[PDB]
Amino acid sequence: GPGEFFLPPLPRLLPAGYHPDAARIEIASNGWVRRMLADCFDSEESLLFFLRQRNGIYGPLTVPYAEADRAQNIADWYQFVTVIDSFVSDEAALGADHAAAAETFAAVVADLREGGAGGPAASLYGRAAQDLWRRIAAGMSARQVDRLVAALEAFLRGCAEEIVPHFEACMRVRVDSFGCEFLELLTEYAAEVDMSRAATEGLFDEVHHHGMRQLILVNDLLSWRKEYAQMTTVRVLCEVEGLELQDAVDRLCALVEHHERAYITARDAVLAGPHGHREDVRAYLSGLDHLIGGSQEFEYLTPRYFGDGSVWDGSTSGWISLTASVARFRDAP
Amino acid sequence: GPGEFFLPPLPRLLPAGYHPDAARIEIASNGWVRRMLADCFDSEESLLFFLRQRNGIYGPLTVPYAEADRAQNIADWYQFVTVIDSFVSDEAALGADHAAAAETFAAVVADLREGGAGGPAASLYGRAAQDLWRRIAAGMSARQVDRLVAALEAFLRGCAEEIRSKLDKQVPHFEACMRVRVDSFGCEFLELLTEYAAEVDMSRAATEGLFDEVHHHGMRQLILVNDLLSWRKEYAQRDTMTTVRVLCEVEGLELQDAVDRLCALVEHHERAYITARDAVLAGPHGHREDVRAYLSGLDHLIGGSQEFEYLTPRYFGDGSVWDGSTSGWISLTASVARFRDAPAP
Ligand code: NA
Ligand code: NA
Ligand code: NA
Repeated sequence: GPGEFFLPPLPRLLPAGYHPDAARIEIASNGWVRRMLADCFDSEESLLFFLRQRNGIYGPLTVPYAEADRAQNIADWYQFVTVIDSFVSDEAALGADHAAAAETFAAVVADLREGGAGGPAASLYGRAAQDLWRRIAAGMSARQVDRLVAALEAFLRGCAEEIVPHFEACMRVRVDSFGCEFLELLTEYAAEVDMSRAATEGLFDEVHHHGMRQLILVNDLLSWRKEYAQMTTVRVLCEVEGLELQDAVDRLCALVEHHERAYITARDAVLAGPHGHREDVRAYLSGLDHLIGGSQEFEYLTPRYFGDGSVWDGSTSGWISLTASVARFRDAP
Repeated sequence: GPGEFFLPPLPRLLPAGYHPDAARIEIASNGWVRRMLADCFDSEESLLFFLRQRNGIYGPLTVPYAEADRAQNIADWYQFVTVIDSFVSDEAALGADHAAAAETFAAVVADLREGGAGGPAASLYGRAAQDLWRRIAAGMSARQVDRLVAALEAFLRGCAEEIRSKLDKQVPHFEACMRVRVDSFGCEFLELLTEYAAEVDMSRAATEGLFDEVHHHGMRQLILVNDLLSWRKEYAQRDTMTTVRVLCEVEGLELQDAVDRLCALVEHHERAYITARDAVLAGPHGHREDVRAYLSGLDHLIGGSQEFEYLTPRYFGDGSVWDGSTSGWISLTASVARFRDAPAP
C-alpha cells in the first residue's frame, strides 16, 4: 500500500471567513447537541468523540456574514444532520427501514411543519428537529419552508437507504447525497434572501453545478483517510481507473481548480447578466463564495478527517499518513 | 476523601468576550507552539495532549478588544507560560531534591532571561521567549519594557516559592498563599499585557498606586476562581499552592465547606473589584480614555479567564468538550468531568 500521499496547495480563491462569534457558537452548538441529541449516543465517550470533531464550527465558517442567531441555527442544523447521518445506525433509532421510510418521514416532517416533535418515528431526534424548525422556519418565506420540508424528508430517506461504472456516475451520486439543496436553502436563509423563483428558472444551474462539485471534491480529498478505512472520487480513480494514489490526488486537485474557476466564471456571468444588479442575487452569490471557501477551511480543521486526538496547527499542504490514527500535513515524507 | 464536590453558581458579573478572530488565533497559536515548542514535548502524542487543552483560546478570551496581532502575541505568550508552568510543576522533569530542582530551575531562569538579550538564544525556551519579546516589546514604551523584565522576575520568584513549598512539604497559610500566587500567577505580566492589548501605558498611574485596590481585588478574584476550577486536577497532587488545599489542610475545613467559603470569597473580591474600579472611574483619572481602556481590559481579563478555565480540558480532562455549563456537581475521580445537576449515588 502507499501509506502516505502529498496534498498540494489548492487554489483557495474564495473567501474563507470565521463568523465573529464562531468559537462561542461552536460551544453553544455543543451545549445544544448535549441537550437535544445525547440519547443518539451509546455513552458520554461517544458523545465527546463526536463533539471533538468540532462540527459545531462548520456553521460559523460557512455563514460568517450572518446574524449570530442564524449562524447558531445553521451550526446546530449541521451538527444535527451529522449526528443523524453518522450515529443513528439502526432502523429502530431512525424510526423507519428503507421500505417504510417514504410515508414515515413524510408524516414526521408533516408533524414538524405543524410545530410538533415528528411523532414516535422521530423519538430520539424529534425534540432536536422541532427546536431547529422553530428557530429556522420563523425567518424563511413559506416557499422556503416547503423546500425545507422536501430537503429534510429526502435526508431522512437517504439515511434509511444507507443502513460505480465510472467517475461521472460517482460524481452524480456524491452530488445527490451531499445535501446540496439544504446547503443552497440555508445559504439563502443566512443571507436573508429567497432565491426560490430565480432557482426554479435555472439562473444558478451552472454556478451550482461547479460550486457543489468543488465542495464534494475538496471533501473527498480531505475525507480520503476516513473513507479509506470504511462512495468517493479517490476510490473510483484508484480502483476503477487503476491510478496510483498520488496520481488520483493530483487529478482530483486539478479538478478542484477546474470547478473552482468555472464556479467563479459562472458566478461572474450571473453578476454580469440581467439579474446581476439585484442585491438579493449578489448576497446569495457572496453566500456561496463563503460556503465554498469556509467548507474547505473547516475540512482542514476537523478531527473527523485528521483523526480523534488531532488538533489543527493551520498547515494546509504537505505529506499526510493514509493509515495513522491521527494525521497532519508534514513539510517532508 | 470525597469523590466529588458541588460548585455553586459564581457571580460572573464581568464581561467574557471572544476576540472576533478567536477561533483562528487559537489555530495559529497551536502552529506557533509546534514551530517553537514541539521539541519541549517527549512525543507528537504529548504535544497533541497539550494542544487539546485549547490554551490558544485563552489570549482571545482575555483581550477580545485588542488588535489581532497583539491578541495573537498574548495567545502565544499564554500557551508558552502554560508549558513553563507544567515543566516547573513536574518533580520528575525538575528534580525531587533541592540540588537537582535548583539546577533545572536555574537553566529555565537563564533560558527565559535570554528573551530580551541581543545575542541569539540556543535553548528552546530562549528562542520562544526571544520571539515573544521581539513581537511584544515592539508595541511597548521603554518603561513598559523595563516592567516586562520585572514581570518575568516576579513570575520566576513565584515559581521558585511554589517549587520550594513542594520540596519542603509545607502548605502556606492563606495570606502567604495569595502573596506567592500574585507572583506565580504572573499578575504583573497580566497587568502589563492588559496595557499592551489596550494600547495604553499605565506605568505612571501604577507607580502612583491608582490601581492598588483594583489590582488587589481583581488578582485575588482571578487566583481564587483558578483555584476552584483547577482543584479537580490538583486534588491528588501534593503540597501544591492552592487555597482549596490551604482551607482543607491548614484551616481544617471539609472540601465542600472550603469550596463554599472560596465561592463567597470570589464574590467578595469580584464586588470589591467592581467598587474599586467604579471609584477610579468616578475619580480625577476616571474620564481619561486610556484609564477607561485599561479598566475595561481588566474587566475582560477577569471575565474571560473564568470562561477559559471552564472550557479547558487542562482542568476537565483530556477528551472533555465544554458544553457551556458553569455550575453543578463535578467528579474528582472521572477521567473526564462536566457540571451535572445531581451528585453520584
Ligand atoms: Na469569536
Ligand atoms: Na463519525
Ligand atoms: Na495539524
